[PDB]
Amino acid sequence: GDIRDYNDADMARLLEQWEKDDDIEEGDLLMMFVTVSGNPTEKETEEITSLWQGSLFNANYDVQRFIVGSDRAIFMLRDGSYAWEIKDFLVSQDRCAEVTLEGQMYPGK
Repeated sequence: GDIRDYNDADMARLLEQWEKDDDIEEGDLLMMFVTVSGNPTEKETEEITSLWQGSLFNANYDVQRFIVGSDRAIFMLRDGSYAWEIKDFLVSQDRCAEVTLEGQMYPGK
């Protein structure tokens, strides 16, 4: 055990907002968790996510990214067309990033 506390609690609270916004859009009251470092050293996630920003937001993708807990960087996709494309980019890396979807995953049933 270590850091998972922010994962469970803080991701729940963070995504709950996105849920409620999507609900507000529903008119009544894909996203990815990427384990990159697995190490609390924010510096790693800083460098790497910096690259990811300069890459993804350069080709203009309907996505947003939050860097909390160097274990996992979170990426919310409003468009899932390039989902496996961004994922591919993350796994295409030297150290390779570990990608998992929010809630449920279509692969790995």
